[PDB]
Amino acid sequence: PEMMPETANIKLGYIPIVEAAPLIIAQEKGFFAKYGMTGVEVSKQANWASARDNVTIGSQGGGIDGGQWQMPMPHLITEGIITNGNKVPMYVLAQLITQGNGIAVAPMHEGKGVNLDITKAADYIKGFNKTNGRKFKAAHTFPNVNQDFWIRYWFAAGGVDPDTDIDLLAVPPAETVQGMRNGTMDAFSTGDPWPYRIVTENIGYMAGLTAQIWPYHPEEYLAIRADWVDKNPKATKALLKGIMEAQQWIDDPKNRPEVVQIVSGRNYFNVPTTILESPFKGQYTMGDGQPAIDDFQKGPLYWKDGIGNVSYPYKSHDLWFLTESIRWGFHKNAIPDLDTAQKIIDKVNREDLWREAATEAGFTADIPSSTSRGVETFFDGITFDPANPSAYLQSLAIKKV
Ligand SMILES: [Ca+2]
Repeated sequence: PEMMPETANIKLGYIPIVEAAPLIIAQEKGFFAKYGMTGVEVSKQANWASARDNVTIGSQGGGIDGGQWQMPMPHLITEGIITNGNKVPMYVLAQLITQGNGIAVAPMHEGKGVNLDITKAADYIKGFNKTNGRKFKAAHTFPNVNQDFWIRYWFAAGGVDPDTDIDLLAVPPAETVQGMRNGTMDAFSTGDPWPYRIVTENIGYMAGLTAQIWPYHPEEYLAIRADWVDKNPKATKALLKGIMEAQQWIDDPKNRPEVVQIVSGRNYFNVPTTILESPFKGQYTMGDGQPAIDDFQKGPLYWKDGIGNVSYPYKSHDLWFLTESIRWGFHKNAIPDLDTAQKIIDKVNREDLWREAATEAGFTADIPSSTSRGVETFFDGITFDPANPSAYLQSLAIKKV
């Protein structure tokens, strides 16, 4: 009864991308059941807006109790910032993965220098309307979160202001890719399994992977409503242990063929396994005359990366997401300063539960010693010191503060 979950049921949402792997694998390989969570429903969300709506509603209303999220969605939902004032407190419990994301660009931009560092192509992009009849058009999957941040960082590092120099919009992924085929979309912030299809089907090329923009960067996370977690503490830790074991399992190369087979199944991603076999080996055809990537360390990682533990949710990473939100002037009234950002993080990030769950499960040797992963370094040399986010913001060339 000590480890017995208060309830064996929970509804967790996911989006059909590699970031969802730990949830799918924990369920399909019996890791959730091992700890008593035999009633986990891994529910596919139609899109990010729908996932947001479903967690706001909650399972009792026909929605979800938590799930996979781009950052800082849990924080924004907790503060009612993206729910029209409906504050639904949530807890960030674990990071699901790092990498497995990238930026794609249309073929018409090849030989223009639109690669990892777009500095030399800045003027080309900025004057696209006069030369090509329209503003450079790029898209993400939901505003103010991960993909938006990745493409914005990429543009801004090369001298392109994502708010004034281009048309950065939120567009469905299928509509976005179709746009690239039609010659109306110039680039988009995506992730696996999308890159493979884009390059193999000559829809475009890969300007760069997020693994190149910020090696081992924080990515998507598991977050559950605070009311559910507060009511079911034992069940919450059981879920964490199941996820941790699944992450460890996924990172063993020997299990990746099965991982790919399972997630690509009809009842999940529903896509040909061939489009994910390469990424899970760290293999990517970049195109545009650039060398292909062949490095396991540059593909998706779920348990351990080159810096620290992937799963442990470092508060310094929540801090970067809120600091970058401030950089772009997002939620000007709700998050007006870094102090407010830290207060939100202390209410949302529950790294303490991750530590507790890891300890009980026997993973003490993998627990990071600090809540900070230290100074972070981006591909353009900019560094983020969690101890001084103000200095990070001031070191950036393009920003709204
Ligand atoms: Ca992502």
